[PDB]
Amino acid sequence: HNLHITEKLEVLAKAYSVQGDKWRALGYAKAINALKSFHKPVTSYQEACSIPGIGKRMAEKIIEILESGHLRKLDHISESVPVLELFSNIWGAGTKTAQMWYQQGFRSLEDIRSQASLTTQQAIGLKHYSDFLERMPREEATEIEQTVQKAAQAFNSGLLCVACGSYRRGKATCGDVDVLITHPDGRSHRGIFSRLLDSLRQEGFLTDDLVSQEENGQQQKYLGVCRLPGPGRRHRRLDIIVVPYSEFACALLYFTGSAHFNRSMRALAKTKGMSLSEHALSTAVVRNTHGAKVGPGRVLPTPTEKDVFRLLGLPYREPAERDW
DNA sequence: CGGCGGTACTG
DNA sequence: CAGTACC
DNA sequence: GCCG
Ligand SMILES: [Mg+2]
Ligand code: NA
Ligand code: NA
Repeated sequence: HNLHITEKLEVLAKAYSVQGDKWRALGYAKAINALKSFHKPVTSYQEACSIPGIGKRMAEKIIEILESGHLRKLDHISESVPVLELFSNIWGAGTKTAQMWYQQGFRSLEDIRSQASLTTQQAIGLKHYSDFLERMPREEATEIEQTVQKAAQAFNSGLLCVACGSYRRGKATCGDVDVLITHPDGRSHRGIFSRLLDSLRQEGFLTDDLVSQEENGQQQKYLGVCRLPGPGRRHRRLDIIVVPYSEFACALLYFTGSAHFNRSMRALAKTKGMSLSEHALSTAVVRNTHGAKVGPGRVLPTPTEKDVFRLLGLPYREPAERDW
């Protein structure tokens, strides 16, 4: 339903997030995702508490709003939150850096540009501040995947390239492009990055690099910036991971998401004494009282996403049924 | 009381 | 290592 | 923040 109330909680959720109160912000995270997944809206301090994810304190405020239209917290929110959100929206900069800059008296991107000490990643983020905030129509996401897949098969017709993330989940727009590159023969994917990177660099397709350790042939991922030729083109974020065919499934699942999906999913295997990762699904995982993995385990074979759902006692769910 | 996902670069 | 990032 |  999307109640004007939850629309007032997200205002807080983001507040505690940017302020670095991850856990509390996480609490407001699921309580909102619940009120957003409600068939028809409620108006009782009880019926609400009933709803899974919504705790005592949560409903205590719901009343106030619905009931009133007022929310005490919203008015006592530090006049720092917006500036922290501004700063935190710079790629490479998080809550920690944001609070540091604010503490140093920084209040705008102007101030950041002239006086702030930036990392190479943040300098790039600031450079495309607006670009990194827009989404692209999926049609263009396709053109970018196609562009990488072309440069990939360009030297190995066996290379399998796919576009994951929100794309594979069937969204109209995309925040970036997440390309997965593997190889059925389980070996031909070895030490290829620089080949492709240098290829896409030839096409002038890549504009900037954020994360790319290529001096080490074991590089797993590439996060960078690209831009199609022609006018009206904007810079877009491009992520690329190359995994061996053996972990393809788990990689595909991971890269498809959503983020809340993998967390919730991995939390499930966690209970069943199992462990899931972009690499593989393990069973008989040894952990201590603090949930820390003390002993690895057996990597169950999983050549298809279905196998993962299956092994986790879960019914398969299409990429579109993962958008949560 | 205390976990809340599992992992890959950067400097 | 802490920070930040990918989903 | 919630929840075991
Ligand atoms: Mg994406
Ligand atoms: Na950021
Ligand atoms: Na991405």
